[PDB]
Amino acid sequence: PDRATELDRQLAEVQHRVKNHLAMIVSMIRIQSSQAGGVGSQFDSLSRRVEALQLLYQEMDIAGAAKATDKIIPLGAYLGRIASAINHIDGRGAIKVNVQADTVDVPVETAGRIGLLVSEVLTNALQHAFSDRASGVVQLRSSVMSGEQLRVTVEDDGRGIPEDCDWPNEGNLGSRIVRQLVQGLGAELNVTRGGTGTIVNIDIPLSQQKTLIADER
Ligand SMILES: Nc1ncnc2c1ncn2[C@@H]1O[C@H](COP(=O)(O)OP(=O)(O)NP(=O)(O)O)[C@@H](O)[C@H]1O
Ligand SMILES: [Mg+2]
Repeated sequence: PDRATELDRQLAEVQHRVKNHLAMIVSMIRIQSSQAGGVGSQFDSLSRRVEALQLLYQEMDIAGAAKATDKIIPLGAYLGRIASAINHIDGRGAIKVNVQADTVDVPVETAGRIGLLVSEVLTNALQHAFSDRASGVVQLRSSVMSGEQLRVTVEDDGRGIPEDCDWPNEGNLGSRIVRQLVQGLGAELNVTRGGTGTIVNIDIPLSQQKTLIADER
């Protein structure tokens, strides 16, 4: 409310370095922020999505300018700060959140897509997986494998995604975000259900990111 124009300036700087669905997504977030004008943003996932984009802006600011295809964003650092914010706000006693992120530099567009992705899925774990549970575990992993394949995992031991619900093909706004960003990353998403929990795995080709980013231009 005192940072409205500054927040908007940051989200615009992000917006003007990205494209396609991602750029659109940032555009929406910018508008919705101003409408509430604060705060205004905390009662739903808006605050969370703003924070993912601000944390990304901070990484860009530190990294300086470079070609859209240049690997300049430290993903592990960025995902760690997303995860920390989420467990701090949306966490709860008796719920353990482990975080294991590899050191890897990626392009801005790649980071933004993955960051929002992790925000969506991880929030989902803490918000939904433990409704009726007294204790739980969430694990976030980000592992570089062979052939520049990055695997991002979010694991619950909680309640499980309802069977009728075929997330992320079905769901609320979060599910639509996830499907778009996965597509923009050239990635593959998979989900595993049950009362033993929800396991989400996104396989991302970091080798193909340069190609994706330049095709958008
Ligand atoms: N880890 C999980 N464990 C249990 N249920 C889940 C989990 N993730 C998602 N769900 C369920 O799937 C639904 C769809 O989630 P989603 O598409 O992200 O929308 P949402 O989280 O409800 N609202 P939004 O803030 O926009 O994401 C949720 O409402 C939950 O009922
Ligand atoms: Mg959600």
